[PDB]
Amino acid sequence: SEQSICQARAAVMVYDDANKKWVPAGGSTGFSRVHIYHHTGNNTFRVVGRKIQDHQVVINCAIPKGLKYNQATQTFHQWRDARQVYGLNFGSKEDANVFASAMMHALEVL
Ligand SMILES: CC[C@@H]1C=C[C@H]2CCN(C(=O)[C@@H]3CC[C@H]4C=C[C@]5(CCCN5C(=O)[C@H](Cc5ccccc5Cl)NC(C)=O)C(=O)N43)[C@@H]2C(=O)N1CC(=O)OC
Repeated sequence: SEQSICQARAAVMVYDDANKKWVPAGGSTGFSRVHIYHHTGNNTFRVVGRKIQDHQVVINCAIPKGLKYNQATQTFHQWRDARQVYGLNFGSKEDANVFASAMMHALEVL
């Protein structure tokens, strides 16, 4: 049972450490609709994004308590897990604000 707490437009990127380059998540350049989903049973939150064109899930990652969410610019935000670096290149500042708000809220209530 998952409730969407936000939707934002972004091109989801992951960092290729070996080549020191951002690459499109899922291998597919383009914009996705990126949700934060809240599972109320255990108060968990995940980032789940699907490409606008073909619906591919290109990101599905946990939001752990204590995450450092970096707002590098008004339209490019990023964070890390133990394996990967993620970046969201938002379609607008408004989308970056919506998503950052929801993320920051999740991080306050975890
Ligand atoms: C895809 C378009 C994109 C858009 C905008 C700009 C904004 C700046 N920018 C970057 O990639 C910035 C520039 C410096 C470089 C250096 C390192 C990187 C990459 C790896 C992670 N990182 C960290 O700075 C992390 C952050 C972090 C801090 C705290 C907590 C979590 C995290 Cl993740 N610092 C650690 C220590 O992990 C990084 O983001 N970098 C983006 C960018 O140029 N482009 C264009 C492009 O790539 O065209 C070729």
